[PDB]
Amino acid sequence: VTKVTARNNKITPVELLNQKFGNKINLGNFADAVFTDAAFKNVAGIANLPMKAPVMQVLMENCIVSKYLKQFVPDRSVCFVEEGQKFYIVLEDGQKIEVPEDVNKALKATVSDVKHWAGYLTEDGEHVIDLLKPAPGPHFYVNLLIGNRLGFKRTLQTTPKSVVDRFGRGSFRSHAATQVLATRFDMRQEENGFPANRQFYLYEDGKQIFYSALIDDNIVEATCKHSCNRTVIKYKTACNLEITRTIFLVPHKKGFPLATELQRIEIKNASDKARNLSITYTGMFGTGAVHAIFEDVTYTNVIMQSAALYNDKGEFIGITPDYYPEEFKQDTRFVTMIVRNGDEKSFPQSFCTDYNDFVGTGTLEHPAGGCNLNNKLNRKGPGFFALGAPFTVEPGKTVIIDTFTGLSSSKDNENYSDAVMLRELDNLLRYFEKSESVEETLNEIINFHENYGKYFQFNTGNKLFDSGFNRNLAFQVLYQTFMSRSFGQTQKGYREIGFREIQDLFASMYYFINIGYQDFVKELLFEWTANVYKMGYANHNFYWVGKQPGLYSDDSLWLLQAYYRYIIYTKDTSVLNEEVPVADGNNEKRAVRETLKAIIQYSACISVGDHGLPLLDLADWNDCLKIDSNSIDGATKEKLYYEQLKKTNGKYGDRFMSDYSESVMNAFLLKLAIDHLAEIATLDNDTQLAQQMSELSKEVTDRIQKHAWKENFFARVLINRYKDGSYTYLGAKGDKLSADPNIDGVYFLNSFAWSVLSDVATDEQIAIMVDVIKKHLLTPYGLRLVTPADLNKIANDTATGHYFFGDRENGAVFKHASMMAVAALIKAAKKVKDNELAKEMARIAYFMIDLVLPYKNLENPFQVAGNPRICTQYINTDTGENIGPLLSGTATWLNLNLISLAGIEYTRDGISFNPILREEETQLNFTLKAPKCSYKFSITKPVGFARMESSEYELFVDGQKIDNTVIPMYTDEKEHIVTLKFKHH
Amino acid sequence: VTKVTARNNKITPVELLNQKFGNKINLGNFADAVFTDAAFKNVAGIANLPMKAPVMQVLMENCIVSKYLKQFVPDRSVCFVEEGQKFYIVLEDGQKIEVPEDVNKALKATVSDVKHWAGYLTEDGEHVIDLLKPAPGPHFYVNLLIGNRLGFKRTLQTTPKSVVDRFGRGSFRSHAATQVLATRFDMRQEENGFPANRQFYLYEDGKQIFYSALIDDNIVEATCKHSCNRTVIKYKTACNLEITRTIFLVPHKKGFPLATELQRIEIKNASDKARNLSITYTGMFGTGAVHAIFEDVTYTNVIMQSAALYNDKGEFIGITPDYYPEEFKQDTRFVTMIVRNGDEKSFPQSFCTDYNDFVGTGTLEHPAGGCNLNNKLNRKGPGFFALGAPFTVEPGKTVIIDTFTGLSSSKDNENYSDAVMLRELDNLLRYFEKSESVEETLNEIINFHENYGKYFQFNTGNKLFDSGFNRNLAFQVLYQTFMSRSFGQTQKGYREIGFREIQDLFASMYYFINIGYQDFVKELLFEWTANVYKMGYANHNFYWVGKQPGLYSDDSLWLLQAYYRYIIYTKDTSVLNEEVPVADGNNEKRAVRETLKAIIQYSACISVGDHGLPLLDLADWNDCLKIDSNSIDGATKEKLYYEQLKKTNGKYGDRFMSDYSESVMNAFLLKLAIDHLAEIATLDNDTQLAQQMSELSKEVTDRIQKHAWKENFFARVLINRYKDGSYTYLGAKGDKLSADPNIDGVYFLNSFAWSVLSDVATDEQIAIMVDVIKKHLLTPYGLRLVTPADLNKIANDTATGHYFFGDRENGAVFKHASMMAVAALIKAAKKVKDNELAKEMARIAYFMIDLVLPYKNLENPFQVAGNPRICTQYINTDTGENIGPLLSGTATWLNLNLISLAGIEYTRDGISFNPILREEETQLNFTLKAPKCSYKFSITKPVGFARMESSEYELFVDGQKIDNTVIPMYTDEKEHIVTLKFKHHH
Ligand SMILES: [Cl-]
Ligand SMILES: [Cl-]
Ligand SMILES: [Cl-]
Ligand SMILES: [Cl-]
Repeated sequence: VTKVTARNNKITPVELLNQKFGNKINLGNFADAVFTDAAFKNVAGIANLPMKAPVMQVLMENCIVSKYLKQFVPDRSVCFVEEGQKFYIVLEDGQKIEVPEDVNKALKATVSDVKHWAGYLTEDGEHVIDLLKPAPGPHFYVNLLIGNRLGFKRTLQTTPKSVVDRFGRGSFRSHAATQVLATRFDMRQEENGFPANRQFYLYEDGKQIFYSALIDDNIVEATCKHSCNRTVIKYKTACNLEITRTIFLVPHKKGFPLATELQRIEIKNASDKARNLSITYTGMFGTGAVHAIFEDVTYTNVIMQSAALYNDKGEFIGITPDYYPEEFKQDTRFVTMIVRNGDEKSFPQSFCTDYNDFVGTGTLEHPAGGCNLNNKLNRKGPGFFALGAPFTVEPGKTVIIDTFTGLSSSKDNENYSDAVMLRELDNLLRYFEKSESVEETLNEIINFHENYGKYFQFNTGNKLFDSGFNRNLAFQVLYQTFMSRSFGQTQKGYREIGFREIQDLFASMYYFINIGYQDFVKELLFEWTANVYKMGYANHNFYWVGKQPGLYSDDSLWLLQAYYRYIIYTKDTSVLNEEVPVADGNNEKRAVRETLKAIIQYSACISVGDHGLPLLDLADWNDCLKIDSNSIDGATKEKLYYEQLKKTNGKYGDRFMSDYSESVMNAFLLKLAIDHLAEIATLDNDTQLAQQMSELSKEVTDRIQKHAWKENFFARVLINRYKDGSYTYLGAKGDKLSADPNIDGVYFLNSFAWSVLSDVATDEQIAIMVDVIKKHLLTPYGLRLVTPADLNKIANDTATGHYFFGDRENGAVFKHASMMAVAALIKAAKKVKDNELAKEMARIAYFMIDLVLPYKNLENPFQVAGNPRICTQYINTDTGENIGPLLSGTATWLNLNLISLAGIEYTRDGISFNPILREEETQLNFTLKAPKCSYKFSITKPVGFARMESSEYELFVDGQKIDNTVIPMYTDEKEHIVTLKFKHH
Repeated sequence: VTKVTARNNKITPVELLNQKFGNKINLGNFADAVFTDAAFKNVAGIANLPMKAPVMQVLMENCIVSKYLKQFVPDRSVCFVEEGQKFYIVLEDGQKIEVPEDVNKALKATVSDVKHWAGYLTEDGEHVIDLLKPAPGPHFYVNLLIGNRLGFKRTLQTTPKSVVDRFGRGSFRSHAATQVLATRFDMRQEENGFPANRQFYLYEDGKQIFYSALIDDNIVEATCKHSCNRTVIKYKTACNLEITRTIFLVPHKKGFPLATELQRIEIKNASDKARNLSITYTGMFGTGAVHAIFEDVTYTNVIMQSAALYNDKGEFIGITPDYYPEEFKQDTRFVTMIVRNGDEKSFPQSFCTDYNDFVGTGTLEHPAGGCNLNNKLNRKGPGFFALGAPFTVEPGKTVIIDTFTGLSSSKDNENYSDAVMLRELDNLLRYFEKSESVEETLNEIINFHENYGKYFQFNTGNKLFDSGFNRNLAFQVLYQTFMSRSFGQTQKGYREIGFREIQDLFASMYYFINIGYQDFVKELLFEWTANVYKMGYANHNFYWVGKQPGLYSDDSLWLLQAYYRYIIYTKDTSVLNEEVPVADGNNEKRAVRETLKAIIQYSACISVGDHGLPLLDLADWNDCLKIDSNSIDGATKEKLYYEQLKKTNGKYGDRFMSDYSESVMNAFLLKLAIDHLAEIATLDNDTQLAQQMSELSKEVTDRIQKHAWKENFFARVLINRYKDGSYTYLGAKGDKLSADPNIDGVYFLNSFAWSVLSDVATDEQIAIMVDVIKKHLLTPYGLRLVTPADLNKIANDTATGHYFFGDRENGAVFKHASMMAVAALIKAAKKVKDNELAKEMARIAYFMIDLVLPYKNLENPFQVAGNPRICTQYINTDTGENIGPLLSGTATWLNLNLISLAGIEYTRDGISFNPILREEETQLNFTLKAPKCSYKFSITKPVGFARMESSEYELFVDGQKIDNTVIPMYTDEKEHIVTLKFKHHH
């Protein structure tokens, strides 16, 4: 027997359709096709579609069309062609046959609005999704909801988060990986949570008429609306019922439970007769013993039971899971329902807590015992629940059903017990007693996010771009500030906060400072600073406490960038005097200034190699550069360094002798950190530190230029353990480590990116590196991280590849690294003397940006997939598809790059204004917010590339012409108009 | 707000029904009820049921009955009563109302055959299950299938196993935890595998008419039949189609894939017109990156793609998942289908490797794109597959569809690659080319399992008991021998073979030796012996290599029992001269005799405490006895012992000085091991070793009697770290560690069990311990492992418990320990001088056995649950429910106890015959096999307790009266008749 893989099947159905029917009928620009048999010999297809879409998949789903096609498809190839609003089927012999009337109607209905099969974005950037259409990808129809713990304790560690799909499916978490609603770990990326979560059934006379997660013949229209931090789903039934589901997380208030999700269900009777209905709201609680799910499911079942909840009047209101083991009694979950007939209030009348009893002989979509619940409290788990309530809807009236699903934790209370949960639940239910309270809370959420996004507002003509930046990107930046990489559609494991993830704060910081939350930014800075050891290295991860001390060599250097941004923007140098605990513990404290100095010393004097550059250690920002198999962490290095000092009679600050490899990216980060510290010291009137840092910066730049530049590129790694000279560096021409015979040497994008960002590379080096990037690192789908490399030569135990070509490490386009490179290109284009080179870099930067903007994913959704409102991780260079997860560094650097392209850069003297517009653009207007003032920026130019470095321009501030391009930060609480006009040449 | 837990809700619906209707109508012996509202104030129920069953749930599932009940509930309580073949509804005010005709008909239909709602057992012990009825428990409707790797390499590590439920759902594994069909790790115990596994749809004219996992209005009848190593499911449709699915694992043959599961689907047209139908067979391949499922699902999806398979003629035959990473490339999976119209052969015409496309806008039960597959090969995972084929069934004819789902592995081939899988698949498909080949293979499986269980055959009048022992228990013992505790309905993680699990071989050994596989038993013995270190300790776990050296103090001592059983039965002492590798590695080998001597020395001279008994170390057979928080494993103790010997100028064999605790269970195991080694040496003509072992046994018995007996019981552990005397022992009266104020001291069942089994306890001590057991350790649901204990005075970090009362460690009845105690009781009842004491112990033993026999679970299925063909782990002492998993030590010791109660015991001189029958029994007939002969045993007695120790009896062998009760092992290939008649008293 023989085997044929998916990738080895060269001929696609569309190619075969083009071959068979290309020269006989007009196939248009896009068409769809499907093989009619397992031999891949004949195809059935449809021609002239507005865009690529799985039209044949939907057509085969139709009984009439399938029946009609069955008389040709098995043996003959057919194609559908529309002429004069009339459909014909074309065979391989040229026969054109008019299809019957019913087939014609079915085809006309199907091909209608094909361009909207993936939904569309409103003027506010909200995604409107049809529930009956195929999904471009597992992440396309996903929305992320977050809580609000601002003004409370451990904001990062206690903010609730949730993921909601087009049908309301997903999971809900409270802190770390604590599950309120069960998460599903299965084979499919689409299944994030237990299927029963957030779903409900409506019964009329004991017979099911509605299920919230099934679109049947009784539903005439069903749509979902994904917006910022809330989801709305609307159904219309053939029996004239209007159903509206609104799902959102409750912002925290004093006395509330730690996590609470609210779903409001509005049932409106659009008929002229009163209807007596019943609602059954189902769900599944998440288990406390997550590990046991994979080890002992019986253990998870037998350690918990169900309990009923009653109010002060003795009426059943909800269910909770009760755990025996003490470790699982520190969190208490709850679900409650309330029914409002305008002003009358009623509570659920029945409940079920057994999945087997609920489903019975039916299925989850058609449960056999879904209407009449047995009211039996299960003695075991899992925490499945269903609450049933009857009600009556008068003609033209509406009934509301509010469901609160939440969790109380000991992480926010002392002497925690179930009594605490009961008290917090009582407070929550008292707060949401009136019907209008829910609407007020929703409006509060909406207004909070609208106001948060007002730090920077684009006002161009492109409504989609304006909405995507002003609302969607700002919300994603806030989300990645609170969570880092912990939760998502396919991010379901337990993850701690990585030290370098402070990169997120690079952007969100500004927003937070402009809604009066500067103290929150300071607290985040101090929390990160608390994870730096006395020597200078930092913990790699931390949620409640740090771990993995000094495992990676780059972690500590991002803190300098964060502090520089904060201090430059706010001018608040007092943070340097704050006493923060050191990661070593023992109740020792150190000033922030000393911690920054220690970081610089560790990365510049102690942990350095033979060439004076920082050591690679286990790895750096790039986790695949595991060159040294005998690497050591921070603590081992510290003890060995002290032993060396004692033995050699050295002094603290001397180099730690070894033959380990050196990282050039770390060298660039160190140079940038030293420059930032020099600027901070200058702002702090510390002249001695400023001049010392300036001299150290010059020394480090000289070392990098002398040892890292290799006549074609900046090397990525310097190798020191091969005395014979077989291998000495990696990441430039002549390194002898290229796995591609057509490429002489390996090239890393980060090399060029952070050589430009650190301000080490010169103009000639920038030009050479840009040429190399265009030659090798630039692909039709963007800038790839690195060219193929054969690391087995220098690291024998490097293992082999894990991914097909184009996926992740096998030549994919990582959007985070590409965005960093785009930042470097933007920075270079502002100051490079050569105008042609600047124009080329600007073109490359805009080309790369166009591949990352989420909204543009809706241009060809069924080819690029991704998500039209949330940034994804990487692009598959084999197919061009955008692949999750939804949380990554793409959003932060995209926001920074878009703001910098507008010309905004914060320096010691104010805003350094230097916009770089698109060639086709002729106008750019935006509004900027600042503590104590605001700006209205307008830029005008003719068609073509224009920049302040090599173009004639006029700049006015408040109507007064000015010469210097640095606009001061005003403090008069007024709005200042800035106008730039590029003269036509 | 306030909360009420399930256990705090004291009043049950049935109690309230009795209160409200008890004195007004006859409720019979059993009834069912449900609360009508969340306040638990009113009930609706039905009276006079044959047995407890969830009748009200089924009634609520009925639209007519629910509509009728809505007119009274939830405001008023109602009860259904059947008088004069007509149904009435009774209210709390005495009103009796005759229900309408439709309601009466529905109630009559539902109340019928309530006594068979959980199925029934055939005369062959096969479970017949109705697919429309509720499940007593998550394990009740489960069947386990195993392969056959006998005569091949690494039988334990390479035998395939599978679990099949009443609907055919489950998973399928090849070796270790390698998944052929996807396993599901979710919140529910019922979901063992992916829902689509082993399922198919039938379409007619493009419209779905049948789904194998859904019972709808088109299904008239649907039943499943669980038998030994095969499952059969039958459906009848309203359109006159008869569907039958037969699922079983293929026994291995040369050139076959390592794992292969075969499902045969027969479609018979019972109408008078030809039907043009289409079949779509679906499934999900298991992923190679199991950890990535919880870590990174995207990684799991992106590292694999789909590939199509074609035969020599170029015709599509199936799908396979193709992996890029090298680690997930040593195993290659496949699924293939073939359609037979009697003699004409055809292959699937379409396929769909994509769950989203298959389901479309519908569901898995009603897929939207299930009829017309898109024939698209997915570039990503997961390995979902559907194969579609059309066919035509003529009137009165049958169409067969054979599906082979399997896996080839590098564990059985050198230079493995995907080409090896193609070659093995070609061999398999060539073998199963004719239609009758599948039937021949099924008959071969059936005959093999029928012949395997002929070592011991009961021939009593109770057909259920005879089938449960002769067929079901034998198969379970074989299954546990091949898979110790690795796979099951709820045993879904990765587990290795524990050393203790050698206990399984205690039973299955005999069967194997009587089926021609003595060499297999020897290979298993040597494989276990290879995990014993030179010092004497053993690895705790091992699948391909051992791990955790000497982590537990009892592991090495079971090997002596295994060797004793084997050598005594076969008299093959040559195994003692075999050279086996030592667990230390370095290519060092040792003779078996020396390994046994080293085990004895380690447990008797080196690893001992202040009292001279074996050290507890981290723990012993009981994993909850973590008394010492500074325990060390075998290697640490070995290096410390060597440095101590060097420092103190000692010699090898001296005690390892320490203040660690001692285990009395280990002491009993050591005494039994020493006695066994003495007997082996005597059989081997090694007089010096026999004398040395006899003296050592006497000395160890003296130590145990002097330091372990505490005037009321045998202590469980001895404490040596408290010099002030605050605590010195645990497991007897006055130990000061009892957590129950009404019980003075803690008592362990294993203490008595292994004091009797090791032959250390005396008659007076046995009587005292039996009294204590009756006082404290005997409950209405059996013998509990241990009375409540504190264990916090001596171990500060002991935790606070994880289970509600009656579950596992919080007072449950563990069937394995109870069976060991029953073995001790049986052994004592045969030899104690006091006849009343023997009668009491026999009564207790039979009472405990009646709670463990799987078939009796069908007497009150909806209250005890369990499984009517497979033994479970423990009984919940709060409710009496039997709880899984299905694999445990219960089956082995139940088999041993049943055989011993029949009077069979193998000694040096032959069979020691000493039956112990039930008091009510008057006849016991059975047949026994020996490697060179066979016996027919018949025992007759009057009503009442009778034993050879205290009753007058006549024993005839081959018609000749004999005096000595030891029947020799004949070697003349004849059948010998043994008759034992107990004389009527007086
Ligand atoms: Cl995600
Ligand atoms: Cl890199
Ligand atoms: Cl199991
Ligand atoms: Cl024990």
